[PDB]
Amino acid sequence: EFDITVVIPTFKAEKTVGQCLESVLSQQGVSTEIIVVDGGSPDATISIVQSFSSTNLTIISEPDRGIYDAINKGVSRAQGGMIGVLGADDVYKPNVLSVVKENASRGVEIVAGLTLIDGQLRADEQYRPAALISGIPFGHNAMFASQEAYRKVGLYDLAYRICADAEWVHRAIKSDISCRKVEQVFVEFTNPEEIIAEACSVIQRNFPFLLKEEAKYLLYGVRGWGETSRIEQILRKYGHESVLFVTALQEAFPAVE
Ligand SMILES: CCCCCCCCO[C@@H]1O[C@@H](C)[C@@H](O)[C@@H](O[C@H]2O[C@H](C)[C@H](O)[C@H](O[C@@H]3O[C@H](CO)[C@@H](O)[C@H](O)[C@H]3O)[C@@H]2OC(C)=O)[C@@H]1O
Ligand SMILES: Nc1nc2c(ncn2[C@@H]2O[C@H](COP(=O)(O)O)[C@@H](O)[C@H]2O)c(=O)[nH]1
Repeated sequence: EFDITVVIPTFKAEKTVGQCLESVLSQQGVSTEIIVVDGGSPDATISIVQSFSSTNLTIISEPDRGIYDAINKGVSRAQGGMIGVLGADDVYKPNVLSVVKENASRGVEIVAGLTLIDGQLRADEQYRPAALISGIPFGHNAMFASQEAYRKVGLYDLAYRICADAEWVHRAIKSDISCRKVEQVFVEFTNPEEIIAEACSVIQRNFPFLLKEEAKYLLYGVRGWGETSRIEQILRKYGHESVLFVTALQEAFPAVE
């Protein structure tokens, strides 16, 4: 089979899809499959992709219901041991795929790296229960997940048009999926009210006893956006509900007990 499958959802990505594909095809030391899931682009996207005429490239081009619908189609079609998702405006750095393969050959089901955004490292968090009161702990495009991880966790939830990837990683955490974080840049490259609303909803899916405002308080508090003096009240209010919730808060807020 293939060591790696890269799923690349595209729509009107003619400006950058070529650089994206070049960053994948240059990866040495792995057998790689590429699945481009195009949403019906009217521009030169499909032409550019097909200029990469190869058998390890599959092109799907049909209307879909958004980015995560396309991602789900690509993940379902992947035949690589480890599956990555790369956007058409993103690029993998040199040697990332061999690093992924190296770390996966030891049994780990998820390998994630760092993300460079506008010349800055994404402010990642640990893959652990504390992530469940926050967003996605690493950049989604820096994440590689095995076939077994996807089989166990499932596909992305189309109800979350923005933060389905966070919701997926939280399900991974709750399913005890093993993760290895690599301290190397793997990848370089919407209303804010909407992003926050989805992020709070995802957290409520972990802890459904939470009111929306309590999920927002925890998210802002872990992210360093808001105060944390109420954390002990939330813990006393809900600590009886779930040890996983207690673990998340005491990992995220070590000063509290
Ligand atoms: C109301 C005042 C409190 C402070 C507000 C936030 C400060 C500025 O933050 C920026 O705007 C908000 C809306 C977010 O867009 C921030 O992005 C981070 O927080 C998000 C919740 C999200 O976790 C995001 O990571 C990306 O998430 C998407 C969807 O899950 C994912 O596809 C990408 O791969 C992730 O990079 C950001 O998280 C971090 C640690 O950067 C934004 O910074
Ligand atoms: N297949 C598909 N891809 C999309 C859709 N919307 C955005 N994309 C692609 O998903 C990635 C995210 O880019 P964004 O538009 O979120 O900045 C890019 O590769 C973009 O071309 C869509 O509706 N369908």
